[PDB]
Amino acid sequence: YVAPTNAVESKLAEIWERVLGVSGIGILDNFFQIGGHSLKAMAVAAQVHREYQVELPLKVLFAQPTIKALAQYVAT
Repeated sequence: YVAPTNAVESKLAEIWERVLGVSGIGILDNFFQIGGHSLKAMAVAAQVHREYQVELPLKVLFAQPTIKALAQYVAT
């Protein structure tokens, strides 16, 4: 992961490492690649709700639980 593909993933990238407690993370990763519970990725979806007023529910975080799929759920 030397860079995201859109600032949408740029934000979900920061949130991802913060709420998930990681440092870097890739793009189409998997919120359950090495964490615990789902309250974390959800926190990320909340990062999408504050950063944007986009509808990103938990079921959407489950249908597309990653940075590219999330930033894409928002970014597009």
